[PDB]
Amino acid sequence: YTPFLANDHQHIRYNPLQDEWVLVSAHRMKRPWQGQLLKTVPRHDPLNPLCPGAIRANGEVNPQYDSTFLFDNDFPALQPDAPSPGPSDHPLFQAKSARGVCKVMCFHPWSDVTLPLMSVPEIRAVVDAWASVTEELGAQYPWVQIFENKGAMMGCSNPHPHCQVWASSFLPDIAQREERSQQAYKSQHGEPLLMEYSRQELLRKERLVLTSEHWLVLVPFWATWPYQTLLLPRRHVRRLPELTPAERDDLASIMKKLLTKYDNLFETSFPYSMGWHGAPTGSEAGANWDHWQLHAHYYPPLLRSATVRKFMVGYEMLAQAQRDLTPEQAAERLRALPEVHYHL
Amino acid sequence: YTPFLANDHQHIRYNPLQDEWVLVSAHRMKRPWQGQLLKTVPRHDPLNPLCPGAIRANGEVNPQYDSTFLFDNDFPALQPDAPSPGPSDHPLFQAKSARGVCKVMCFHPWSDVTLPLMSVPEIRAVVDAWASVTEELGAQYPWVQIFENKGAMMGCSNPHPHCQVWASSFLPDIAQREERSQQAYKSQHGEPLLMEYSRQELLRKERLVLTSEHWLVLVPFWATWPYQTLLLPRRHVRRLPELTPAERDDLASIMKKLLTKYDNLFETSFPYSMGWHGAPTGSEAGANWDHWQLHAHYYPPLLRSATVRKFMVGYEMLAQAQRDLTPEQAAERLRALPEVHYHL
Ligand SMILES: *P(=O)(O)OC[C@H]1O[C@@H](N2CCC(=O)NC2=O)[C@H](O)[C@@H]1O
Ligand SMILES: *P(=O)(O)OC[C@H]1O[C@@H](N2CCC(=O)NC2=O)[C@H](O)[C@@H]1O
Ligand SMILES: [Zn+2]
Ligand SMILES: [Zn+2]
Repeated sequence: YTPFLANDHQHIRYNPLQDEWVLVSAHRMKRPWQGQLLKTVPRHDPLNPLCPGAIRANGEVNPQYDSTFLFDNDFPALQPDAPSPGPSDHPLFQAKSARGVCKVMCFHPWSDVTLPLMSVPEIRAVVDAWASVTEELGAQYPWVQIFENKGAMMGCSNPHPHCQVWASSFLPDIAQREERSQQAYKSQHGEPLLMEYSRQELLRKERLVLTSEHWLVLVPFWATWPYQTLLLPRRHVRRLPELTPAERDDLASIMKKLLTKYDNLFETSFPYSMGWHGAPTGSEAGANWDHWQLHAHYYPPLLRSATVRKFMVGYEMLAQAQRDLTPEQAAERLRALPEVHYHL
Repeated sequence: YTPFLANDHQHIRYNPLQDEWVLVSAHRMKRPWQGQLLKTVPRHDPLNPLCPGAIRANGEVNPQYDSTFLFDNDFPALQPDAPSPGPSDHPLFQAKSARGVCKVMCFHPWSDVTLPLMSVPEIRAVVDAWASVTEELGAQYPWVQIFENKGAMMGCSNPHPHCQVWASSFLPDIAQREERSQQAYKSQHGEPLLMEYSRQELLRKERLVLTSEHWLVLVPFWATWPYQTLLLPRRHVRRLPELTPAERDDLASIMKKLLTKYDNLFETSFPYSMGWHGAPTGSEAGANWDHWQLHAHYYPPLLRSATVRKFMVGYEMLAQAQRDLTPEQAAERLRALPEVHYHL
């Protein structure tokens, strides 16, 4: 193999998983006309409705929980209402009925911890809870979407460590795109798309970030956010509950290392959105889904410092995604960072 | 016809132009844990490289221009380099060579004006310049993308009134999606997609914002940003240079009214990204493009006030777009706003 060189002022790269192209402008500079107060988080606040013992907006009191805690969102985007007909059927005005369940999942009872500061056993409890909620809601819904939205820069105003889980009657757009691409690849090549992608990136080396006995982390060839990563198991695994105890402990360990590297990059608590994608569940869960491979995406906004971010606007809203930093530059910088968390 | 009622806690709506679905959660509330210095802009600053008479980063001096001014971006995402082979051809590592031209276009020589504060003749000069650059760059490139990125909230640090123009050797992803959908609709129905959409929204009324002799503005059925609009001509028109003098004056007038309504909504200078989509140009410009209809999109982030915005993150990055405010609520509020600009 040969490295992918930065020998042009612009080229385009393909995302085969979601079927889109990215414009890459290597070595492009910036000369902005003008440039672009963190109060300490108490360990317990009785007025924070994610804390043990606190009152929520529906009037219920949280228990004195030990590790994770799951509850129904009091302001939910989806609710388990009775089936009903589709409210509109004209070619240009198409609408369908929908239903679902939205949960909040606290990671830990203390508000002043984040995942990279938690111990490996504390993170294993999070992994076990992710598997449990996927089993439970997947019995009734074809798509269960676990996601974490971390930091004020992502619009998250409550600093307590947590994620959300939205299960839906419909397969969302991105899940449909990943179903189509993975199915077509397996029919043509006889192997799952992301198993072959893992094999090739291990041989090419230059986009790897971390490797462990059971997992790897890399910056995808087609990444759109500056320090975006992809996390996936080395074994062929369709859904999160299939992970063995050893695979779950190793996932907790490699997540701790990745998220500590992310905090060390600009010596700040690193914001992002992330989530998990696995084979659809629901009434067709027993069908053939061998084309699927479980994986997680991380989409972080920071670009050059704790204050200098990427804005996905303008040409990226009217035409297609664009980046300056190459994926090979990003991965090189991430590999070099220590796994010991910085201290002020 | 009958209004589209807000009678459920959730449903999904289809975008037939870009082929995607949106989750709509009518009447959903928010209870955030915590909540979410504008210096005066001088009319002329010799150190602002968009002003008449100022020195730019390449050392050249801007002329004393009268209305619009066009120049090559000194930090360009695309450059007109010599054709070259594609740097990679494996199924999972696909890349193609690319080339193009990036311009900056100042709207006016004074830095302390924005479009809604400009006169109708001043805005007509902008329309004429948009037509001219589309003709000129479309002779060599199949896609010319005009876009305006307005406001610090969109990452624009230079407050001088301006847009950008990026012409590319490739057809970008969104243009390919709109080519596919418009072509399929015309083959099946015998009329252009957006001409039929205009006809139906004029009959249904409830998503209209402004109507004039030659144009209309509406909130699309499938809109994703809170006060998103679509602007298009009433006549079937494939590309911007085809607009007649009367159509160009009327475009200047209706843009002034829309952007003044937008500023009046939260009594602030309203941020957004916008741009124009028309039939592809370049070497195939003479082929049959009757399925196309010229149009512009506006994508603004503000939701409830000058400080409270929508974040397209989390579930929207991992699954699909989601909104609380309905398109019918948004359009109703926009219709009621005065066309006289507010004053502090
Ligand atoms: P993260 O910030 O991603 O999610 C926290 C969620 O908690 C919901 N809340 C807040 C307050 C309350 O009393 N009940 C509740 O469910 C909030 O809407 C966020 O989605
Ligand atoms: P808007 O803020 O959308 O675009 C302004 C563009 O101007 C470019 N500049 C800035 C300074 C300079 O000396 N030359 C130049 O081309 C800047 O990169 C923005 O894209
Ligand atoms: Zn995925
Ligand atoms: Zn369009």
